[PDB]
Amino acid sequence: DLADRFAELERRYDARLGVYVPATGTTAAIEYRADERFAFCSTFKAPLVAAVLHQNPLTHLDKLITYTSDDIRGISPVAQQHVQTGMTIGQLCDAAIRYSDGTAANLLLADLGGPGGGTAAFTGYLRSLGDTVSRLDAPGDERDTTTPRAIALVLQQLVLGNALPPDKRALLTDWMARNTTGAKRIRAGFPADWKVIDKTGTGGYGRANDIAVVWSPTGVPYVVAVMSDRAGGGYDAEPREALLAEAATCVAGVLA
Repeated sequence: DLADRFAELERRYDARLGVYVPATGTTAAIEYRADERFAFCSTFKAPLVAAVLHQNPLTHLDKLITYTSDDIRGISPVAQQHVQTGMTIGQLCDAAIRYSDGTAANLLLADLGGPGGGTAAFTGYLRSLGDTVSRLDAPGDERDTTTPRAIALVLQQLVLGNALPPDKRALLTDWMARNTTGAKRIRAGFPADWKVIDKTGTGGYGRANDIAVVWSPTGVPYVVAVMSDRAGGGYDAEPREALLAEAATCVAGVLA
């Protein structure tokens, strides 16, 4: 009957929706198109930060990166302000997550190094976490795609599991906790007394994603990955944040 609710959302919003909530001691898994591929959009920036954290000592965060106008990618709300001054790796991580800053992500990819401007490094990092599905590359094409299951299991490991040592884990978690882009997505579907940390993605073809870790009022954590597109409507199909909020509401109803 929950499957029917998500299918109803697909009909109303004229969209493809993907959900995955890993099973825990207290709840069953929630899965809907959990093994179909969706575009990462900017959701890749959360594991990107994890990769950079994982492969470097903590002192690396203090490395100043200088860059030019030619390195600017997308809106870059933070990096647009620091062409003259540069930004530390830690500032870039912050901006990449909290503002989905595209220049920051570009530079963190470069910091990983390797072929494809760091995309091979990124993908290889995911492989190390047991994700054999996702890929980041240099509408239906498989480039730059993940699955709701794949990304949710990655996020679980990063935030709640032991993929990262405690100090690095806490940095990633805090940046996600202070995200500025996610108020109308998973956050909007969960009651106020639930804690939410998250990272968004948005694109053409009506693409809208949100990956989150939520905590019940009792302090019990769950991982929620919601992904959507409207590729049938072409490049100019509007992304629907409300779809993600309503999917999130269904999830919150199960977890309550």
